[PDB]
Amino acid sequence: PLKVEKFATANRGNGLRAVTPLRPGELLFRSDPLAYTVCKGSRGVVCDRCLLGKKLMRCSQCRVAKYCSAKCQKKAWPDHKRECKCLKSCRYPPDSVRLLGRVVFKLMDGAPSESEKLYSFYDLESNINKLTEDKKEGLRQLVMTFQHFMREEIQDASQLPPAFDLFEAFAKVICNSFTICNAEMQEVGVGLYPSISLLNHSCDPNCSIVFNGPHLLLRAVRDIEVGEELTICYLDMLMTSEERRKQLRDQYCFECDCFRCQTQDKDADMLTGDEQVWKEVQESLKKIEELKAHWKWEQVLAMCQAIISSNSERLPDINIYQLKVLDCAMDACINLGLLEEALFYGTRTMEPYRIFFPGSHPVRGVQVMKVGKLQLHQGMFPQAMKNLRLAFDIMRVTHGREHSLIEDLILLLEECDANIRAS
Ligand SMILES: NCc1ccc(S(=O)(=O)N2CCC(NC(=O)c3cc(C4CC4)on3)CC2)cc1
Ligand SMILES: C[S@@+](CC[C@H](N)C(=O)[O-])C[C@H]1O[C@@H](n2cnc3c(N)ncnc32)[C@H](O)[C@@H]1O
Ligand SMILES: [Mg+2]
Ligand SMILES: [Mg+2]
Ligand SMILES: [Zn+2]
Ligand SMILES: [Zn+2]
Ligand SMILES: [Zn+2]
Repeated sequence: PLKVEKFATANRGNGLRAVTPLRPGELLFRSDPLAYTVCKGSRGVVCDRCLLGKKLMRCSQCRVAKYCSAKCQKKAWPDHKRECKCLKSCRYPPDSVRLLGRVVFKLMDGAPSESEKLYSFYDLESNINKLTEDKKEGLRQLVMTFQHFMREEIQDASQLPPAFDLFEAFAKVICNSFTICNAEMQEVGVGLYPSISLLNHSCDPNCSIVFNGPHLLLRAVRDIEVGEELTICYLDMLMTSEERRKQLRDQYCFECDCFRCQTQDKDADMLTGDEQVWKEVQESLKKIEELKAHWKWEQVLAMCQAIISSNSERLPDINIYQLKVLDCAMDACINLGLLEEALFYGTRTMEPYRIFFPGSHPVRGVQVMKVGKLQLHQGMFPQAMKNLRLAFDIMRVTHGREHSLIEDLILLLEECDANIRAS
């Protein structure tokens, strides 16, 4: 019996609303993707199928798809078989083109997907009548890129779903793509989850999604009344209202009416410090984030240290650009085994994260868990326990028992508690 239902909103198209009262942490829907792929930077770093990092085995035919195990390579074959001949034949396509290829193959060759239970690819919003000419030109180039990439497998409309229009399909992709994140909150893939696509956006949402490999869990993060619309935040929380406005216009074709956008909620705190410094850090973050997307941790760390410990002027840790640098440095340190330095950066992020991730947000839950884990392994048992319990309080809501990371957290809590009891 579903706790959610599709409905027609007054001014935001279709949406999802609660059928029953919902409490924080309640699992509302779970879904595998209709189609998904690894993102360009994680290609060859994580398994194409399960999206875990490993030391990967490549598909011998295309040598593009890479896998953690024979199980994953073999299980991925039915959904990889047709794209394999295309990847071989061609130059690597934009993620959206690889994704749409997988959409087409799934719709043509696969049984009806549970991911389409509430809403299908065919139903998705295209926003075509809101696209500006520059966006239409970009979509036309994507169409032509798809036609080139897919030519070994799709030569005519007979090989697309009935009356499938590639321009419209890419228009849907742009406003319906989910960024799949691994357990550590590294972006690793992109997917379409058409039932989940019913959720409209809020900058202060009542639900949240989290990924466990390709699998998506939708949970309430506030109390929700019968009939109330369910929302998620499509965006990183570490964004000003101007940045949100740009992304919601450019990618989603809407103007956000939430209270936060009307009042520039938190913008001024997010932009504290000297503007010339944070403008330079924001510019450096383009390169830092590009390096991070490719798992280049040593280079990430070097760039971050040059900011965090700059000889030149510095930023407060609440400035969002400084905060993003701290977080990249922490993750680089964790992945590099520099656990004392990781804890220094991670600890600094804790109060800004408390402010910018109000309520229960999976990114804060994960960050607090990382900090608690670092403290636990440094023997700081009471401090680790407070953070691990805080992470559990958040992650019971945002992740829940169905997400494997919660089991890892429970292990840390038991280890930490055992230490405290032996002290
Ligand atoms: N610095 C890395 C980072 C990792 C994780 C997050 S997150 O967990 O907060 N989060 C991921 C999911 C994303 N949302 C989507 O991709 C998305 C797409 C849509 C609908 C289909 C348009 O709804 N959510 C919104 C940000 C933020 C930054
Ligand atoms: C993932 S879909 C959400 C479901 C969509 N309303 C539909 O009818 O299919 C994203 C699109 O929904 C609309 N949208 C989402 N959140 C909105 C909001 N807060 N205000 C207005 N439109 C919104 C925009 O058209 C956006 O591109
Ligand atoms: Mg429509
Ligand atoms: Mg419309
Ligand atoms: Zn795998
Ligand atoms: Zn292959
Ligand atoms: Zn808003």
